[PDB]
Parts: sequence; structure tokens; C-alpha cells
Amino acid sequence: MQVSVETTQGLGRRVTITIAADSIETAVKSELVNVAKKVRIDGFRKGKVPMNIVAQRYGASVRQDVLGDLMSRNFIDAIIKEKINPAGAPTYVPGEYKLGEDFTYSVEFEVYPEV
Repeated sequence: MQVSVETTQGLGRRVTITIAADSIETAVKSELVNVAKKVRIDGFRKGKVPMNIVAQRYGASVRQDVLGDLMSRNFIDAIIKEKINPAGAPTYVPGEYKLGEDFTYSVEFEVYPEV
């Protein structure tokens, strides 16, 4: 992962992150498809509907939901790689997402006091 950790501002910290493209595209392909597929779902016949001839309206929803999905994943993986401490609710601060390209976003939080 590609991680930057800024530090200090009265216990405050900010972690700025750069997410790969191929890693999150597994979540789009695999994850999505998978969790959709079996669990219940509706009137899907064989597979689960390829993008096909309903149009790419559902595409706007692939590409757009993928713009949301794409966001989410690495930021969790990233904060792990420059390692840091938790304490109460995290604040997710999104950047601009560009399709098929790398994604940046941030976490502000507090830490439990230590000595």
C-alpha cells in the first residue's frame, strides 16, 4: 500500500493514503458479484446478469457504485501499513475518485493516553 502519516496537533493525527487500482477492482469483480450472487437475491437465472443489453444504465450504477466501492477498500489496508492506534468513532474524509485510477482519503481520530 501507499501511505503518508502526518502527526501532531494536540494528539490529533491525519493519515493521507493512495489506493491502488487493481486491488479494489477485485472487490468490484469478486466481492460485489459474490455477496450479491448467493445469500438470497431475486430472479436471476444462471450467472447473475452480465452488463449486456439492458443498457449501461446499470452501468452508471456499476461505474458509480464502483466509484463508491473503489473509494472504501485500501484506506483500511493503508492505515495498517504505516501502523497507528484507535480510539472512538473514526471520521472518513473522502478525496476525488477517478475511475480505474488511484484513490486518496483520510482519518482523523484520537488515541488513548499512554506514558
